[PDB]
Amino acid sequence: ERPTFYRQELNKTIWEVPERYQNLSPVGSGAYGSVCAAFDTKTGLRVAVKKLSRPFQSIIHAKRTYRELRLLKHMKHENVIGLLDVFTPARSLEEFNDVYLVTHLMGADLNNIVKCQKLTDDHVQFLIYQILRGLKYIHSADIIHRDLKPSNLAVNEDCELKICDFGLAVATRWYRAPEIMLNWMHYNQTVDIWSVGCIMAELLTGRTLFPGTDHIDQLKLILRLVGTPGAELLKKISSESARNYIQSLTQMPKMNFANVFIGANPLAVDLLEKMLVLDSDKRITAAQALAHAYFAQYHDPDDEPVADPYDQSFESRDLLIDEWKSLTYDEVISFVPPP
Ligand SMILES: CCCCCCCCO[C@@H]1O[C@H](CO)[C@@H](O)[C@H](O)[C@H]1O
Repeated sequence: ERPTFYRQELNKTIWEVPERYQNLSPVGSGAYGSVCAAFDTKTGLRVAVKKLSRPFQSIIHAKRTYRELRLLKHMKHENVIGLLDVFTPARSLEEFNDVYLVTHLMGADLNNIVKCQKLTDDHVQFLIYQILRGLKYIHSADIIHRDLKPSNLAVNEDCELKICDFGLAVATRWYRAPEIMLNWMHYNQTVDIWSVGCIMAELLTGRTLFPGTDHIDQLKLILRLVGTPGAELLKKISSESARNYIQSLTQMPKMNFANVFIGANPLAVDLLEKMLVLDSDKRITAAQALAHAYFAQYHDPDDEPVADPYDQSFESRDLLIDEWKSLTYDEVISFVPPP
């Protein structure tokens, strides 16, 4: 039943992994934990193996460990990072102290693609299509990503793409929706559509759309493009101080995006106009965007699947270290690899 493990001292720690994984080599350390590239001798795939850092050091670490494992076990979609394997060298709950995750090693991210390469329109369509397809799936599980940016988009050779998080793929601020920088505290899923808009603009032009030096500059750059809030939007702002400030602003009109994205496909410009709207209620959804004529060559309504509902009820629970550890052990033990 149980595999044979082998011991190895790497970044600065012991790696104990099943002997099916060969030729470990470090590719990234820090707040994620710690990650090695490896060859999965069973499947002939290159994989990434992540050893979680200090997984059960405190209540908060332990709950984070649980959260990450639960999320990754749920995602079963071609355009979202998934779990190939999860294991521990421990034989029982009493000795359970280390957790390793195994995912595909896609060989790069969209940062590396963006300015080593000037993208054709067909290839922009393909990249954004795959983002939106993965996002439809994530949103259907009632999950919001909140941090979509090029370094969270893994890409291989053929520019097949997966949405990532937890380090498994310069400034994050550049892709954030305005309402996050205003500390809104209720978010629509379409915060993620704003970020897609920013990413798409950049694939088209080869430049960051809103390269703010800080959150205030970032907002200034955004308003110059989309204009200052209209009355219809102002009706939905409950914060007195935010209304006051916005009202102090000298009004500016929406720019016509055709004048900004010069020479882009007219359909891409249209789609951009529908993503980069200040009012989150009026942004196109991932589902609706898939059907936009810009993606006519890739869209198939019968092959854009949705997710099973994801039980987030644990986020509201306050438990002990050993309880979060036990729940995590349960999830390791119940793991079933994909085909
Ligand atoms: C500088 C002005 C920035 C205004 C940002 C406007 C965000 C508008 O989007 C708002 O998002 C909220 C939360 O997702 C929703 O509850 C509101 O109904 C919606 O209007």
